Amino acid sequence: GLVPRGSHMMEILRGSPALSAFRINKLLARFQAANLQVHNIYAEYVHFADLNAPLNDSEQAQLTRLLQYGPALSSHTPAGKLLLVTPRPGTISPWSSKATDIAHNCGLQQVDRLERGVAYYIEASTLTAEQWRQVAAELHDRMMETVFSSLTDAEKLFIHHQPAPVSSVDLLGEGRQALIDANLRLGLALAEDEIDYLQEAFTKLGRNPNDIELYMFAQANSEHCRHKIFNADWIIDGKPQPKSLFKMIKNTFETTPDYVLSAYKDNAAVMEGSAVGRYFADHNTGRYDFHQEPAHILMKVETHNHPTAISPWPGAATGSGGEIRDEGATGRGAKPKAGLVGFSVSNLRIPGFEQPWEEDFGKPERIVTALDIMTEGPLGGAAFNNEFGRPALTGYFRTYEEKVNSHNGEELRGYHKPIMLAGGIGNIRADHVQKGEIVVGAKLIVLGGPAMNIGDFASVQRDNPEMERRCQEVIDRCWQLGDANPILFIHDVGAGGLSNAMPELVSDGGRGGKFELRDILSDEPGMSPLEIWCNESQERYVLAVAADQLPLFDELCKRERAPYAVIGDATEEQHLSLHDNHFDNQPIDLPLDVLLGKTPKMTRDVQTLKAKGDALNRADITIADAVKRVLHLPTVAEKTFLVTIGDRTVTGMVARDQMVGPWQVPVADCAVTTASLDSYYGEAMSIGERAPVALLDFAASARLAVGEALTNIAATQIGDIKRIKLSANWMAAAGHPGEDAGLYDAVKAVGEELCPQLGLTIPVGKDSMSMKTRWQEGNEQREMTSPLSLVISAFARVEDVRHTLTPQLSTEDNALLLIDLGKGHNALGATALAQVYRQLGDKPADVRDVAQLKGFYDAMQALVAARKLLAWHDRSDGGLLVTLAEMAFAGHCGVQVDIAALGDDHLAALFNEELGGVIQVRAEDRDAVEALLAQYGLADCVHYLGQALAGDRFVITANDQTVFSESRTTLRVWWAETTWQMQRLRDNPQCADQEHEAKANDTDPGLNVKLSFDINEDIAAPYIATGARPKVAVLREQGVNSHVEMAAAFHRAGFDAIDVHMSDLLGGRIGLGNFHALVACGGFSYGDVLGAGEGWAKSILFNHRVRDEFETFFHRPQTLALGVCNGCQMMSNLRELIPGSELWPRFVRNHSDRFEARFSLVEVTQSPSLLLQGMVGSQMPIAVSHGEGRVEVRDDAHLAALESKGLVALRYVDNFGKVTETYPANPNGSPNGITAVTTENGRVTIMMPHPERVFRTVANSWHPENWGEDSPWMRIFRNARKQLG
Ligand SMILES: Nc1ncnc2c1ncn2[C@@H]1O[C@H](COP(=O)(O)OP(=O)(O)NP(=O)(O)O)[C@@H](O)[C@H]1O
Ligand SMILES: Nc1ncnc2c1ncn2[C@@H]1O[C@H](COP(=O)(O)OP(=O)(O)O)[C@@H](O)[C@H]1O
Ligand SMILES: [Mg+2]
Ligand SMILES: [Mg+2]
Ligand SMILES: [Mg+2]
Repeated sequence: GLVPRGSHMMEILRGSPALSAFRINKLLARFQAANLQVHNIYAEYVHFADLNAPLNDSEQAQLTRLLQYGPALSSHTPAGKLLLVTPRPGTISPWSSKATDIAHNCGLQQVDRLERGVAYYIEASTLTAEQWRQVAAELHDRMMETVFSSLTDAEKLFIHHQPAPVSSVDLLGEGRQALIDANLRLGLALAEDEIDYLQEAFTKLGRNPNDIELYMFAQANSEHCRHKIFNADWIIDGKPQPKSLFKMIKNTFETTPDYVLSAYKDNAAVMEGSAVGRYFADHNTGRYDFHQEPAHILMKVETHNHPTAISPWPGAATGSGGEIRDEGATGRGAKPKAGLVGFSVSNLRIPGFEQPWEEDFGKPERIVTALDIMTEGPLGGAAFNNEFGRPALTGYFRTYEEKVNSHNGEELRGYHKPIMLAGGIGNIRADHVQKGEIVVGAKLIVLGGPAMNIGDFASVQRDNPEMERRCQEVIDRCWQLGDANPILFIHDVGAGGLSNAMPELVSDGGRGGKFELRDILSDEPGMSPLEIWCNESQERYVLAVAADQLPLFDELCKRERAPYAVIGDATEEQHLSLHDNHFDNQPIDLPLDVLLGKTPKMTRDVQTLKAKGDALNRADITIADAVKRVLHLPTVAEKTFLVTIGDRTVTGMVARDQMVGPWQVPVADCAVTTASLDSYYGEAMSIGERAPVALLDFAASARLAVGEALTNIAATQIGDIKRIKLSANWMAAAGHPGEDAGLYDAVKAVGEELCPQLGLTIPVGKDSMSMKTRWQEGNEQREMTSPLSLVISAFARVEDVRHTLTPQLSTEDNALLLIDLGKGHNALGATALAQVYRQLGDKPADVRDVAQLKGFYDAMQALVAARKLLAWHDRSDGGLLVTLAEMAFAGHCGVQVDIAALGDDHLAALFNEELGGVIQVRAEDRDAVEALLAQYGLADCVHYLGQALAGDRFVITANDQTVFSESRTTLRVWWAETTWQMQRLRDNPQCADQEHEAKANDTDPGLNVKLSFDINEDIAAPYIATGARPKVAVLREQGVNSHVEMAAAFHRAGFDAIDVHMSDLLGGRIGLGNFHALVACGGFSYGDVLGAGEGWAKSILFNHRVRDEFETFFHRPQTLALGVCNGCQMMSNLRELIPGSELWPRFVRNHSDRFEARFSLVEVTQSPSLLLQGMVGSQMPIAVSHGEGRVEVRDDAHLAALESKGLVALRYVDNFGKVTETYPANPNGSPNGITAVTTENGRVTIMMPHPERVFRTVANSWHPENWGEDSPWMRIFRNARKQLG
């Protein structure tokens, strides 16, 4: 590769086989389905290096090297037709950006840009050009990639472009017509009253508006950016209204201002946290230390809906991503702590798993199917959360698509335009909650990555998390500076891009701002001022720093490799200006208010509509078929396929994840994180949502939302109900018949009543008002319309993280006491039973007693505190039957209950979705727990069901009449089928199957322990007592996300953790010659591009000074090096620097071809490892979270030798005890369960699971009842102390 390409040279570098066997097999499988006679097919990755200069031999080889990664699969000689798949031209992909990073960090400056593509070699050769476009169509994403017929054809990808000039709308010379033409041309979606405004304003000035100015205006004054509906004057049925929607939401903050530090004036809301030890690396000493101070909790939840319907992955990625910017940009700087995903789609209709209630209603040719969204969507947001470094600990997933007779007659009600929810929490320093003032002359910086044109087709987003991580560390570095925090005011970049972000900043500071277009970083020179000021690129932040703090900010950013650029100054005169240094002119100039200009307030004059709706027909319904159907509804069925694709262990403060009990059943009601690594205080996240009800009663749906949120979060020690702060996210189809009035009534219901009545606040929200899709099916039009979808996300301050409860039942003497808040209304309308039978029902569940709901909370709070309960699980989708079934799955046992005291309607008793739940109290405690519940007038609601027994019998009785009797393992399996099925079409079929097939063996003993040592014996204490703290280099490369907890572990082990960034070595600041203990940390170094750990390791291996530095470290006679996750792969590529590491394997893509976030069970095997000393023979579970941890040997003899030399320290074992290679007891698929090896002298030990994330007992998903503060994994670190003398 060296063919003529502009002022550059493009080089073609052949790579490794792309599609991993089973995929190719599925490819041809799908080819036959379209009558395409495709015999064989071979995918091969091919790299393209755009060079500005030349590479000498040594450099030419160093490049070919960086480009050898992935699984060592067998190579095929090209045969048949070639079909190259590259990203669409005029687009730079995340792979490219991250991959190109690596090149530069390796001294290859000649490498201008690296881009990758897949080269398909197909053998069918008997198809018409027609049949070929089809073959092509099956090989790329029409929304992101494009096919080429020649490898050389990829030159079009690196075509340089000239900066396009700014154009101007001729108002003065053409009249108002010009505003009309430009309105359609540029598609500004401007209303009459607004074109009027612009018309006048520009005549007052006396010059033509510049397309850029006009577009910026369009953005700043759009329904989304101004939230016009939510601030309109209302008129319901001829009677005008008093408050708007927002004012009614604002009501909850006027009535319950308690614990709120910031609300309705930032990117998020902030409430009071607790007095914990904030751990971070000191700025001067470069040493992690605990800072005993208040750590406050901020919360936010956003909705990236439409862009998700177009291109799912980008949709969800930039969903979590946007929310994370808000969090980070909250106040004067904060740190995201955890997060919650959420989805709402139409019927899946999984091929060969077509459910009884599913009926194809067609869909717009221009969007993607519900199943597609549910395959690519989850992977996108998960991709971002994982790369970035925040655990996704709770959420929801709902499907609904039915031809239901609702409020506007009979229509199609679903989610063809999906709800893509992404929100979470964070911790903010006390003295930072408030934005500082922007002093005149403040440097207006843009912290983030180079812009590209992103905001038809322009709904296809881009995601580069590793860029946001870098930015996050820069935020961090800043708030960590205590009072020296340079960020006077930070804000996030989102819609409208900078053309809204920057003005918005200077305005929230009562300033103006003169900017310079050519100072802004951009990866596409060809852009126009409009395109550079209004492009909605990702991973960007805006902030203002005092001029004399610029040196510090620069040095901080550089060290983190997070780019930034000063683009303007703060002016005293309210006035925005954009100077172009290339076209020597000024694209923007106008008084600030001219933009923030207003016309009439919206006024919606609507009418009410209440669905008549007929009572549920019971012809096909039978208790038995009901149970079988419900357990098959996506909204109810096990969600393993959304839980495990996203990390739930990072930060090492995950006290309560989705997985519950020894059997890891994903039935956790809320998520609980510890506020610090040295405390038992924390935060709690729950999610309330019941959108179908809105198709029968708008107020009910809204109320039930707050209800479930509460019932889901109740089994957590919080105290005063006023500690819970709600975020209301409103999804609706404004304009659709009656939905409008229904919205107002529902908002009134929670805003002006339910919430204020309980003591609940709503400091954060967001609103989507177009949840309906219109398209052409036949010669007639079809419309899919969403119900009033309110999604309440609850956030609270946990008092004692140790007292949280889960659904895991106990076999000891017990009582299953039902707390029916429905007061026996047992409604069946708008339920899972109804949906599953293609109906809407008669009357839906509703919050019956406002006082009892709080009574329920106070009651539960009392018990949680007193430790009277053994288990908890609220009632929602699928009612009591599903709540009891799950508790039986979670506890892997049986239930013997009786539902006679619940009424004759046994169907309604088991499937009523009324508020409430089931508590499992010890037997000897029944009376007292019943008496307490009585004190809160709840005595009328409580009913005794029965007990939980050891077994497989799930029996529900009614006196002496067996209402339903089945095997708990049979149900446990049906419920899982939905997730089993998704995994099949997404992950490796073999794995999806093995995981599902193992759920069938009732003899699964679940996670169980064995301890070769005393996990409570602190063999470090003697050294800690001398006060001498050995220094340990806690190594991190750009992209790493663990480190903080890793330091906290060595720290507890008596060490003195130091923050050492790779830049710290390459820049010369720090030297390894001073450390005796090194540690490569986990994360997504360079986003894993060019291979996980690869770019990180090769960045060392290439630079001679740093190379030497490291080798001289391992060779020294007194060192110790550790390498958890990511940092395990990094070191494994430094075999050439580490003594005693010849037999070491290479870590590659997991067999399942999917990231695995699991709590897997390992066995400590014999090995030289000094880090694992005295733990040999032990068996405890560990935090497994990686997508490239599979061991790979050259051949049998290699593994044969590796085993034989005994370099294996950790192996996976099934819950029985034997070493297994079966999924997912052995997640990655490593031979003989290997996930850790060592050196011959045991001084260096690399592994894959995270011993750091679980050094605290409370951070283990499940763990034996009697464990202390420390977990068995703490030992590793204490070993490093001892060992180091
Ligand atoms: N309908 C609403 N109900 C409650 N709070 C709201 C609502 N709309 C907005 N807010 C809050 O008021 C503030 C600003 O609205 P906003 O349009 O959300 O900018 P943003 O969320 O900070 N950043 P971005 O998502 O990039 O536009 C935020 O703190 C919101 O959480
Ligand atoms: N989209 C999602 N992403 C991650 N976890 C999810 C998602 N949807 C549901 N979950 C998790 O699945 C579990 C069960 O979901 P669900 O039955 O809706 O819970 P609940 O009954 O509490 O409403 C919970 O632990 C929840 O956090
Ligand atoms: Mg739910
Ligand atoms: Mg629940
Ligand atoms: Mg549920």
